[PDB]
Amino acid sequence: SMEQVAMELRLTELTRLLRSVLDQLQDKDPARIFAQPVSLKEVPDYLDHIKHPMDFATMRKRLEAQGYKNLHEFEEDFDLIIDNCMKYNARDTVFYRAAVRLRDQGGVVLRQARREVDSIG
Ligand SMILES: CS(=O)(=O)NC[C@@H]1CC(=O)N(C2CCCC2)C1
Repeated sequence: SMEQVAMELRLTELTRLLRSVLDQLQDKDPARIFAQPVSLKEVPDYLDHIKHPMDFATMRKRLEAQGYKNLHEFEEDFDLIIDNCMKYNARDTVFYRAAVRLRDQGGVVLRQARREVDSIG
């Protein structure tokens, strides 16, 4: 139908916007701590602690499959990256501190993204 196609155009546009957001958020992780899944080979107990792992590469895979229907779904995954890290790692670690910095700097990006998704529709 024409309606289906119009919807898919919207989804494609959202994906375009979220691709820009994702690039901006990942730039706030210059250490690349969150670039890839936590290695279950190197951290074999990880899933005993963290029930829903997340990382930027996994987000990008879902993104390019147009798997984020709205900004809320995308933000949920971003929050998983940060929250998983701040639970597994103690406050005095480079990992926890990188997550705090990513959270703080990312808030600015996400605040304007929400306005853009709302504005453009
Ligand atoms: C690229 S990397 O920095 O080598 N690994 C990233 C993960 C993110 C995370 O929370 N990690 C903890 C460190 C203790 C075991 C799991 C390391």
